[PDB]
Amino acid sequence: MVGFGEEWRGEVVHLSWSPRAFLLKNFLSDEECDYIVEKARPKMVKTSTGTWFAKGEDSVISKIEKRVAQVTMIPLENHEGLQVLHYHEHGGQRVVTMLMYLTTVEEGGETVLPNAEQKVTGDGWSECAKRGLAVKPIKGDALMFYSLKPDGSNDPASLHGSCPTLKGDKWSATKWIHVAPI
Ligand SMILES: [Cl-]
Repeated sequence: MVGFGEEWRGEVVHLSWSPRAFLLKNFLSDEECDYIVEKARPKMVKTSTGTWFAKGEDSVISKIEKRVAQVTMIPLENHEGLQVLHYHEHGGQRVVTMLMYLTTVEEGGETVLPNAEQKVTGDGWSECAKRGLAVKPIKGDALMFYSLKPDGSNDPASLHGSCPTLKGDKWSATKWIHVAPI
């Protein structure tokens, strides 16, 4: 799994400069989300359950991993494997997080960034979500953000957590990528 591997094409929404963050709409197909859930399901171990796929371990996931390299412009040598969660030498510093929603969550369950410069307000945001910048889980969407400033210093605005789900069932996959080859 090196370099960059027909490209992905969807909608990009800029969310913030602190942390620098983008929403990628329909980054995963519905078919890809359902695959990842079912492939992960029998591996899930204990809140949330989870499992880990090594970079390049799975053929369908590997296609997606290439897509992440392409959109981030960072070669696959720098990437970790894939963490899947269900809610109920090393490459140097981590620089970018990609969080992919495998299911749509009707109410609550937002990713929240409480130290972001923005807070969400009003209709359709849970009370937890209103503590910072938040993103609704929609199947196929991906939240991309940088944990370092351009000069390589820490961006504390990139701290994130999961709001409790009030209506629905939240599955997510998280890809971390480093400044250098692992
Ligand atoms: Cl989350």
